[PDB]
Amino acid sequence: MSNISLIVGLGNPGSEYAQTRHNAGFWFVEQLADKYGITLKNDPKFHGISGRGNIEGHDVRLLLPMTYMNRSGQSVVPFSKFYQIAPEAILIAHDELDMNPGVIRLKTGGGHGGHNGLRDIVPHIGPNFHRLRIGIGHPGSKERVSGHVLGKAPSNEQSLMDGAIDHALSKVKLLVQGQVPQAMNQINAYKPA
Repeated sequence: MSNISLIVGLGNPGSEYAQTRHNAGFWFVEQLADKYGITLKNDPKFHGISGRGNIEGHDVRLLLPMTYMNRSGQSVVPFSKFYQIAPEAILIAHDELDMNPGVIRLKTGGGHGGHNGLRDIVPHIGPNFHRLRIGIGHPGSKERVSGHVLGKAPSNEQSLMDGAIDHALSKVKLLVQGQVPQAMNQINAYKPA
């Protein structure tokens, strides 16, 4: 198994989106960046904010597309292509409507599952990258999906998601060191408090 060398977090730009569920992927990556002291800088060339540094003895790049969510591939695709990073060395963190807050899963391969950021990336790099699916809950009806993902979660749900994000954070070491099956067991085993 490939070491993970590029971690992407999906979301929308601007302070009006910063706290919305749709930016779960940004939360995980911003928090990872600061855990390891990796600086995220504007990288207009690749339509995003990005950084690079040592995480647990491996050199990792971190990317947040600034394209808006549905256009995320306009940053992820040229960036991974420019640094010749294979999909199998990519982890993409993203909000997951199909799992509750406090649930988190590592998945390798498969399609976008309706996620409009992943929809914009699978076509161009293929599906064989890893995903950190951060459960955000489903509001109970298709009509309310949009106001849900584009909405700020209440405190209780936010704690659960943060709890799940902290757990995955503690597993990145396995991920960057190539132990994906171990990481998968250990991330996927998470249940809150």
